[PDB]
Amino acid sequence: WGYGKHNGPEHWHKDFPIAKGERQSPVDIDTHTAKYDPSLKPLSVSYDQATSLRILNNGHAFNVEFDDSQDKAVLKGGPLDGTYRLIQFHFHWGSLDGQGSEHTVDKKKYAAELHLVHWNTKYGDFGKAVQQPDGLAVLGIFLKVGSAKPGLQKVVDVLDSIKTKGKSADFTNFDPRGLLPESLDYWTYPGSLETPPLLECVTWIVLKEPISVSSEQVLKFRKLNFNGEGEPEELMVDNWRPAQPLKNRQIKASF
Ligand SMILES: [Zn+2]
Repeated sequence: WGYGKHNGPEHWHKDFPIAKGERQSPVDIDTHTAKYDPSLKPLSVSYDQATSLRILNNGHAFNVEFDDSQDKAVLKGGPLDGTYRLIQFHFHWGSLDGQGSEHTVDKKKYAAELHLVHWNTKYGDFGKAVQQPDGLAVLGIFLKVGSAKPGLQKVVDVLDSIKTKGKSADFTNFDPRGLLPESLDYWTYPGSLETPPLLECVTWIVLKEPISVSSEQVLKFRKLNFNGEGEPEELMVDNWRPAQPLKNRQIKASF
């Protein structure tokens, strides 16, 4: 599976039949249809004690990994029940500034999209969590092109070392707090993993407020390779999945 003509999202259902399931992600967030839900509590992000370990190129994106052996970086509150630990964060971006985001707002597409992956500690590990309806919590953040993002530069400066599939680099002391918008206003709905195996185990939390990154920041992303070292170069671009059918589900707003 990949993001090309022959192995793109339109092909994933052949190996992962859930691809045409009832709670697939991403989706288009229709802001006039979204329901303001007064019973929605504020989001609770505790990342001051976060421990990053490494960054890797898995062939479809780059993952910044965190030590999830203790409740060091967690998300709670909002529409969530219990504590969710931060495991990794990654992005989805386009070939141009005009596309890249997975989720869309009133059909508007952003340059990229930041996903912070968290798992429900009631289930013991990530592996067990992907087997549950409430096993994951993904915090989605939109990126627009404008001014540079100080907090993202450390990520950008190490991409050169993990250019090809399989590469990894020690990456400690990185604070995720540098990637959050000022407002924590969000939209929430029940969905799924955006990549195979596309398990319908996610509680999506998409922030209203996007973060801005400079054109040169985003440019560095576009220089990665899908392919492994010593293979024809396939730039890592357009690694985003098209919006899926809402199918009855309801998107609620904390605002
Ligand atoms: Zn993602």
